[PDB]
Amino acid sequence: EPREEAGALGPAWDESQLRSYSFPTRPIPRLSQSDPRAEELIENEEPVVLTDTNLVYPALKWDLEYLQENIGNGDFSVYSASTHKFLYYDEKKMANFQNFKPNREEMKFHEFVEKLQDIQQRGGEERLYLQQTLNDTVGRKIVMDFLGFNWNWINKQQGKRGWGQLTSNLLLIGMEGNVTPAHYDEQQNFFAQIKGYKRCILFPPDQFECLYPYPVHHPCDRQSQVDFDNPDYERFPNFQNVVGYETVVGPGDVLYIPMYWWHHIESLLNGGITITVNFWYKGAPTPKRIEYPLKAHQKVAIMRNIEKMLGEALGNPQEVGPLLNTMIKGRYN
Ligand SMILES: O=C(O)CNC(=O)c1c(O)n(C2CCCCC2)c(=O)n(C2CCCCC2)c1=O
Ligand SMILES: [Zn+2]
Repeated sequence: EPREEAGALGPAWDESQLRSYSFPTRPIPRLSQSDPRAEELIENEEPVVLTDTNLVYPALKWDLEYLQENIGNGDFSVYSASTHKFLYYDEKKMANFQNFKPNREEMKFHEFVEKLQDIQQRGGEERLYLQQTLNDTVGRKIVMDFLGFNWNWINKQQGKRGWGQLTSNLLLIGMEGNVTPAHYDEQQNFFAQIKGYKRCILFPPDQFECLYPYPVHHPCDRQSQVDFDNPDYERFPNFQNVVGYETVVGPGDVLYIPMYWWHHIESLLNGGITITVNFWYKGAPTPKRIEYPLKAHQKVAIMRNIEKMLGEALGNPQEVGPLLNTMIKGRYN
């Protein structure tokens, strides 16, 4: 259901810019910050798109030119990929899995604009994705925009939910067609879209069985093993039962991605560059009186801890698998 831009500017996007996948989805609600329904969705840790937060209102004028002029001289982490399917490799965990081979490159902002402009010409199949946490090295005008964010609203949300401290603000600038594969994060996230359009497909924590994350010690920890473009239903049979929550966010929209919810993010094809700012918050602390049965994301937390501990106990991540199979084979299956 593509939205109609004001001023009769025509459809902002059409379904031809969306990639096709095998699973069905239901839409994420697009609500107003003043709507109590959006307030309970955040309280019940369910996704919602807020359309009128003014959270990054001063940033809605950002583009490659404005940023290059005022972002300043600093190092920005840039990730390269030979195709649309990006993928992340925890550098620290590269040691555990020696066989795997991957990617990232540091550079000043103008260098990124040159590469993005260089690849613009030639129709190069390569794609890039800038992802850098905001720090003090940003120029004057960018700090003014940063201060112009709606801190009143988001800070009130932080207290209302008892969340932890704002861990970081992440600036994401991507090329059209970029795909962030399905993965889950362990912190609460307000996904503030600025430039371009991004299709966000979320899956609840209870669909862990359908998305098959890599081992915790694997560099791709928290990412799905399933190739959405070509699912291996033999290895990943329960992916045929996956059902996602879908939406397309545009400038001014804020998507709440609750902690441990999977998200598959893609910048629309032929939609130009996309710009996003994320607000990361440590989740609310675990209550003192645990209510059973546990939430799905609590069981995911338990599973993560077991794998982590067996890695230390056995003194080798590679032994975690064999010992877990020995434990269940013919005893719990
Ligand atoms: O694209 C968006 O709008 C939202 N993107 C994200 O939340 C990303 C993300 O959470 N992650 C990792 C976070 C830590 C745990 C493993 C996944 C990414 O690597 N990436 C990219 C993945 C490809 C390689 C560079 C980093 C994310 O985008
Ligand atoms: Zn994420």
